[PDB]
Order: sequence, then structure tokens, then C-alpha cells
Amino acid sequence: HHHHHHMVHITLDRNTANSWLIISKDRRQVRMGDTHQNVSDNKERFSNYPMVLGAQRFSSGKMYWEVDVTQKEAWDLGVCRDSVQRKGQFSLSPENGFWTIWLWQDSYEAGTSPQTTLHIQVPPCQIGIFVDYEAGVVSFYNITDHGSLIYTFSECVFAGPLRPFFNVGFNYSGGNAAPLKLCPL
Ligand SMILES: CC(=O)Nc1ccc2cn[nH]c2c1
Repeated sequence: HHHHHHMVHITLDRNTANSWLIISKDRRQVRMGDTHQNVSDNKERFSNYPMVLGAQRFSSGKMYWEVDVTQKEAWDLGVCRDSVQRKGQFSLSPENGFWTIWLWQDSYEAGTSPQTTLHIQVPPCQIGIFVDYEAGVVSFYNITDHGSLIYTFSECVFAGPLRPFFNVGFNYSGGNAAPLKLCPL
């Protein structure tokens, strides 16, 4: 692809984080801690899942960023409305304000309702995310496989400002401790 010139510097918003997440000093990395991280609760924090939002809000234009997923077994990535539900159980779908893909149990799927099987020959170590607000597009790219297309959500109805969205996943197996990292431009 040729989206690299729309690169944006994303940082993580600590206030939105699940209380077990550990975000690095530079706000560019996040991982699952083995306990509560000693923060107060608030109405913004994701309660049920190890999720966090980027600080940046997008309401126009074209945006691109990259995320490192090396040696993770489970994660969700994409964008979401600023006003997505934070508390309780919910599914990642456009109806609920999410445009996401994920890895789970050795398969990759797009967060449609119901979910869509992805066809990935080269397991990605870094994912590129492109948003065209005006066109209503969210696209995902396999940076490990020379930028090959993973998935495009088109005819998106964003219906609000967008925020970068992350889920580091649970670590019940002991094999999913590794962080998500925002990759440098
Ligand atoms: C699930 C849920 O609604 N949690 C909640 C709501 C309001 C406040 C204020 N401080 N901590 C809170 C936690």
C-alpha cells in the first residue's frame, strides 16, 4: 500500500485503561499486569477486558499507524467511536461502534457481526491500520508480508469521533504476556 505518508503519532490514554494494564512512560506500549495496578476506578475504564484507547480523536482526514504484536497469542486492534460502552459485556461489532480485527486460538477474524474469517499465510508481527474518515473505510495491512491487505471495512457509519482501540488479551495460558507496541514512523 501507499498510506504510510498519513502516519500519525498515537499515544495511549491511561484514564481509559483496564486497571490491570501497565502503560509505558512514553505511552507507546501496553501489557497485561499479573495484578490490579493500584489506580482509582472511573466511568471511562474498560471493566471486563484488557482494553485501552488512544488519546487522539479523529473526525476527518486520512490516518495511518502501526502496532507490533510479536509473540502474542490473543489481541484485538482497530478503531472505535469515542462513546463506546466501557462497563460490562459487549461484542466488538460496527453496531456497537467498533471496527476491529483479532487473533484468537490460532485464527484471525474481522469483528463483523457475525465475525468474518481472515486468510493470513504469514502470521503478522506488525499490523498497519488505515482510516479514511470521509470515505468510511478502515483497512488492515500485514507489515510482515510486504504490506499485504488483511481486511477492509467499507461503508462504515462512524457516527462520532474515532479513537484508536487496543486489547492486549488475557494471559490465562502464560503465553500471552507480551506487549502491544506502537511502532515508530
Ligand atoms: C461498572 C461501573 O459503572 N463502574 C463505575 C461507575 C462509576 C464510578 C465512579 N468511580 N468508579 C466508578 C465505577
